Amino acid sequence: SAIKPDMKIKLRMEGNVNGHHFVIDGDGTGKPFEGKQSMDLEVKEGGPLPFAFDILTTAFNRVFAKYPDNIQDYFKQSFPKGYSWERSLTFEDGGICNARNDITMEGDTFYNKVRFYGTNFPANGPVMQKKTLKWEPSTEKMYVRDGVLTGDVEMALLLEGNAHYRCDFRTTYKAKEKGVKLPGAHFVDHCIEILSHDKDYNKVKLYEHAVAHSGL
Repeated sequence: SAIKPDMKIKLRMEGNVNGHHFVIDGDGTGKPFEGKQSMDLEVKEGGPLPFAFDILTTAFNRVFAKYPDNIQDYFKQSFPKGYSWERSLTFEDGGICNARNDITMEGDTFYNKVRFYGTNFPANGPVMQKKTLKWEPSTEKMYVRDGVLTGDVEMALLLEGNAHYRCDFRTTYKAKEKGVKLPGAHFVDHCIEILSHDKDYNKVKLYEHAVAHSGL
């Protein structure tokens, strides 16, 4: 009821990957109940980025996920006050990232304050050499670990040369308001796509479709 069927999205990301500093702005719309969102991104500082845009893209809100009536929707119940998440990304060649987002809502707009820090990417690796093509579609497993709603996902970045480059996501999610009830364990299928880009990925349009389910 706080959440409307059509919502706007405003975003700023600040960050640092292998010592390279950057600022990216986002402006988007989505449909919370249909699990669908898209966003226009614009690098404001630090471009052209010297690393694969793709590592960033899952950091640019689990409110945009279609929940059936039989799974508690922790994210939609967190509003208007909102919620935050923190995520670790562990890549198979030793690259590591920590991201966080603090999400708030004013009227019909979600505001997102995002931080992204990456380190230990090898200079000869697919991320620093810009050899990535896309994330494969994924299934996040949602469960409770020590009172905290936790999502794990085994992700795969398709590289040039038909190889995959693997990484493990762990995200913890916390409602701002005390006493929003935790859900039971469940799944969310995701698909994320770059729809269009310019030469150095200074402008990117992004799309995500997500659906919650009980595994059947």
